[PDB]
Amino acid sequence: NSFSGYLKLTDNVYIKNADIVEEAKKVKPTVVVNAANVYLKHGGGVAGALNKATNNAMQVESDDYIATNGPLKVGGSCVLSGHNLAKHCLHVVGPNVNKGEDIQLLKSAYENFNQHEVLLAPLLSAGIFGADPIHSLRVCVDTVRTNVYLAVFDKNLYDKLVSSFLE
Ligand SMILES: CC(C)[C@H](Nc1ncnc(N)c1Cl)c1ccc2c(c1)S(=O)(=O)CCC2
Repeated sequence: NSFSGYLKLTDNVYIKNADIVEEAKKVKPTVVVNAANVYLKHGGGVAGALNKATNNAMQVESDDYIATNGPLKVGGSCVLSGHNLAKHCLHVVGPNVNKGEDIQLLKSAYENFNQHEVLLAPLLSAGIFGADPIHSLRVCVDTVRTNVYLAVFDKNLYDKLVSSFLE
């Protein structure tokens, strides 16, 4: 958990302009969070980047989990191996508002982070999931009580999030 160069926003929420994959390699965190979908198909974006960094081992393990347990619910999670990136990967499904899922489930999604003391995570439901990223940060700050290190891979978005939170 050797996180470096983060800006502390609250007593338990930190943020950095960084690729979550690059952070996982440098930090070797106990838990890395994946911004998953309910069938754990890691086809692009954050999930695709994390899966590619495990040389597809995450996707094979995920298919085996789904075969035995069925899909997740929106707002839910599962703990699987972290492979070479972390001890564990916490796969969390935030709502995809571009597909009509309820934005209120973003609170349920962040609540899954409270079962782990320290996490490296992405900004849930941002990007192509369509949630307002400033709203996602506010729900993270209001809901997560354990120590969360957010990696946002876009300097422009990083700067807007820090400005909107320090207002
Ligand atoms: C807002 C983006 C800059 C951010 N991207 C990243 N943030 C950190 N490490 C990365 N490798 C990337 Cl790709 C982001 C955060 C959340 C989500 C996505 C994108 S998505 O479009 O893959 C859909 C699922 C939710």
